Amino acid sequence: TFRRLWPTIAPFKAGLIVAGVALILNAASDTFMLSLLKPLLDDGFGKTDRSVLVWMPLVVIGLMILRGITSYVSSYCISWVSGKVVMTMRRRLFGHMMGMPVSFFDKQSTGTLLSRITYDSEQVASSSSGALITVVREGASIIGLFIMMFYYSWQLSIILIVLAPIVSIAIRVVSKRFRNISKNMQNTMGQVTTSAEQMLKGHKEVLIFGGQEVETKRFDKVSNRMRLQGMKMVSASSISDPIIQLIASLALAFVLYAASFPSVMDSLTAGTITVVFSSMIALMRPLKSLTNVNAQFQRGMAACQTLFTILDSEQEKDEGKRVIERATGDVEFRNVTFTYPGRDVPALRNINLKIPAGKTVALVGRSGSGKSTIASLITRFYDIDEGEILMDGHDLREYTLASLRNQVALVSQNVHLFNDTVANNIAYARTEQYSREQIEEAARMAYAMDFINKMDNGLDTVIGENGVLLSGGQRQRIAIARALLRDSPILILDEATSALDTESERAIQAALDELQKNRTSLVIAHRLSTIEKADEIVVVEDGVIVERGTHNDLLEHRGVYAQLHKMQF
Amino acid sequence: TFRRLWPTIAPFKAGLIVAGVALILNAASDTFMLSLLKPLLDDGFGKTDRSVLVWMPLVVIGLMILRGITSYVSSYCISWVSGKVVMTMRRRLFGHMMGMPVSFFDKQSTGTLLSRITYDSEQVASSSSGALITVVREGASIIGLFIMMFYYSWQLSIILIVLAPIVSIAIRVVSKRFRNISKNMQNTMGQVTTSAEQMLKGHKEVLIFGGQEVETKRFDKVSNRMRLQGMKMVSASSISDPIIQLIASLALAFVLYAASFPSVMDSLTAGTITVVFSSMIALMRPLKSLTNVNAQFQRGMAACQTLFTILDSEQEKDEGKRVIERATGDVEFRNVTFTYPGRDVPALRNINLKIPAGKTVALVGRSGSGKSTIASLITRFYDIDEGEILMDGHDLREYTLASLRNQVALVSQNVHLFNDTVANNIAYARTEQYSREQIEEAARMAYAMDFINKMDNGLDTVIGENGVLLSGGQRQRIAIARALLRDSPILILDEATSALDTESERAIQAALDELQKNRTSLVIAHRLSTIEKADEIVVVEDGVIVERGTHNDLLEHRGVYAQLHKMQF
Repeated sequence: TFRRLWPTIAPFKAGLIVAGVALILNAASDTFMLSLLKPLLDDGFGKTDRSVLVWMPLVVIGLMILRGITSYVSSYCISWVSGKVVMTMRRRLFGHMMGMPVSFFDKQSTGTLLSRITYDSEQVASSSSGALITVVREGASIIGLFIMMFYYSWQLSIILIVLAPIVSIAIRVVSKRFRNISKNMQNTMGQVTTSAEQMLKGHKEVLIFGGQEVETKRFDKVSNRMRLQGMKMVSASSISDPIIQLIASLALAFVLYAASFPSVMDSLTAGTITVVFSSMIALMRPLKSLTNVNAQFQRGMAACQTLFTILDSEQEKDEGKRVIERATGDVEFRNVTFTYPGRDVPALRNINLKIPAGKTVALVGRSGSGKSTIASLITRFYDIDEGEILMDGHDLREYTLASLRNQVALVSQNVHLFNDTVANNIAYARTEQYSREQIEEAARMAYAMDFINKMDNGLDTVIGENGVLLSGGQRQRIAIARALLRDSPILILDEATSALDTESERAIQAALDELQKNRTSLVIAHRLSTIEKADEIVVVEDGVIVERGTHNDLLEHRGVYAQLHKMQF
Repeated sequence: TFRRLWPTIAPFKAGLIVAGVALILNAASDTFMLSLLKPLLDDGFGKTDRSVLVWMPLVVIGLMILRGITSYVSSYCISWVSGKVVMTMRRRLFGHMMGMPVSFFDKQSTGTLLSRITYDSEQVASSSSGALITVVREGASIIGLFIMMFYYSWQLSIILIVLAPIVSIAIRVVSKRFRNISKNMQNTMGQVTTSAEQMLKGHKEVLIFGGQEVETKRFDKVSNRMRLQGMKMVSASSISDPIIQLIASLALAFVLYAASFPSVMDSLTAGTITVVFSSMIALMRPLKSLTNVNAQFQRGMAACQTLFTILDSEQEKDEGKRVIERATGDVEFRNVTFTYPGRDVPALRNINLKIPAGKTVALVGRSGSGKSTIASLITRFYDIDEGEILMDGHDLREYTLASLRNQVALVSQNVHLFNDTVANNIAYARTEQYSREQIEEAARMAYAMDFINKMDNGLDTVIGENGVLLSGGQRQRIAIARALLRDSPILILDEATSALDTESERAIQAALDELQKNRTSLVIAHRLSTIEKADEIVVVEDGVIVERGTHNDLLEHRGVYAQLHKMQF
């Protein structure tokens, strides 16, 4: 049907072929165990002979050691298949989501994708394993038991097998029809209960107008209708079982009536009747398990199709082929507008903004909607529809994905730290290029010994996942340390602390150093340090500009800059 | 534990006995059916003689009649017990539900209370029925199958039942310990998958720094770790199975080792071993059902105790016994700043305003003041905390709730009509002394001849519960429906909604003139159309007392009355 899981089992296709011995043997041992009962009937207890009985219990012990070893190794084999194939699937999808655009796990909706990977992937694995072991073991069981039945009495065989479908269809249709009879009037029972609900929910009017006796009488009547409904519920539910069991018993009656009614029949050992009846008693469980194998297979395959439509989605397409060394050109935001999923409003209206190199330009806003997307989206995450971000004679899309992300670093209160040494966390990706000496120099500039480097280790200690939980401001500090190590050309910072400025007031922007004098940067306005340190503030609120003058010129009069100043004190 | 069901079972206690007498036979049917095996094998074809093989199918049918008929009868009897005991439980709980205070509906329980009285009633019924079948059918099927030893095993199968508890304790302890072994690594599985959580939640950061390949390597290692963890996971459950199968195999081996001594085996023939083994096969299901009977006994019966809490929850108590035929007196409020139970919200006004009977007055409010709650204090749906509301020289609590029920009326958009005809709907309970003549003269100045009350079954048109869907504005009022028959002195006019109903808005003012000739009644002015026909404009609004103002003093300046005019219009 959907055989895309067949290539990925190719490197491990030999698992099932190796398991084949176990797949046949699991059922072969039980079938043979049932076969050995015939000697226990006649060759054993049926006569004074007990030569077989000398060792038969040793045979059943030994054959189930074979059964247990086959079960253990079959489980080990499907484990080796399942863990390896889900490992490869995880490898592929991990590389895919890091290749995916702004979508389900980026800005669209919750991060329940890991729930999908952690639950439904192993659900698919367990489903495939259960389906394979079930189909193979039960097929072997049916074939072995049919072999035994033919080998013992072919006439009794065929008469029992032709008896089987009649009872099967009888029980199936009577169960279905009586279930329908139950439901089509269970709905009426639900209707009566929901009618009683309104009587209950009308407690106000009865409590004021006064209807205790009459309302109780009404409920008594409706409850009596419910009582008759319950009577008929139990009658319908309890009349299916007697008919079902009646047909089940009549199967035994039919086979025994056919048994020995001709003189030629019952020419058998006369003990084999017991073992074939025991085989019928035994096979019911595997038969009931054999009904839902195709539905389970296709449900698991539907889950796999969910994981596969997660797979083979379009990745970050970037056809630009302008390799980047260092972009000193200006960043232009001229009447640009990108797209935001789930928002019919245009994500960014016409905006005019230029940030020459070495100029500290600070943007200000109040609502916040649009504040992040103006400066945090110069990395070309969201698709820009019309307008151009000029980058040294080339647009944003014309530059290949290289340097930092394309050209720019970022810092915010959401910087998720990885479990590699914090030194390599700040030398992430480009670990080989930068030595450890310049890494500890970057830490020297970070100037945070009391938090990160105080002989917890030299520098090799890591902030463990949900472990140490070092401070958010401090993780911002080592993030900008990472940025200065990688020599960030342009920098984005959110400044979402609004809390105690314990030593971060010194290193509010990379210790107020070459990252500010050179390497122009944007600041989201939350602190007056950013306000007083600005070259030409572009006032932006709700995706539009209201002022574009010099901050100090806007400070003399009110305008709009002074208003946002008023509240931001 | 809680023997409160037994008093109600007492008027139908014979039902359970007549169910059990049938279920004992039903259980014994299977035991006797198994007992027929010894005649079948050795007395029958084992000796190679006709014997009574022509009877055994007929015996099967003749015992399954006593299976099926008694199954149906026992089901009918337990249904008789259940459908009556639940009926009286629902009657009693309804009696002690609408008769207890109103705060339970208000935020203490949502609409799921139907499931508290509907679905849990069936839950207690189903659990009682389950306990009855599982103590009588199982519990007498067990004794029926247990007596096979006395009929057969004088010395032959006592070793089997001595062996059984060893099997039970061994399989239980090994299963529990291996369950613990399997479960004490799910924490590590969660640890590694949460590390993966952090990894893919850092997709923003790694996309800034483009380290997708080194991240993929990190995930390669962690994914291999959890792959080995899954290997050990499934290995634990795999190696659980042969250990528990070993106990059954050694049980069979021990049985046959005991059978290796002919000095006891001289007197079994051949089929008795078969019937003993069949009894073992039939013994698996009833014990597995018997394990959970003590839990199932207190599964829903604990829920029955939960319902008993509502049953014995106190009703609205009113020790006052002051009755009144027609309360032509003032209702005087004094410093009532009550807070309704369940939440300490900002309170209402320190009310000191008196409404006199024979001196009409209308109340105007604004912005969810809880002024509707003030109306409840005329009806005492809610409790009064401080202050006092007095009625004709007597306090609120001094009167019987029936008396104020008769005196006070209410008008609102939300009135839960009932499953009856409209004529008795307007005569909800007090209909015996009010015949159809006083229905139709009320209809005469109802002026609702056909607006929504069109002649379908005459003026006493049959009202369908939740199906008629009539307009709430003209569903309930003194002439439109009721309170004219009771000639209610005090009445509420909610005036919640203001739609463009045709002439029904005029009909509201018509009913206003037909009412306010006498029977002074305040209103809640969602719209300010009724304040024109108001002798005094009491201007208290919001959560505090503002003043007791008249029509003229507040009109000259902004104040509140003219303000509420400005915002509304």
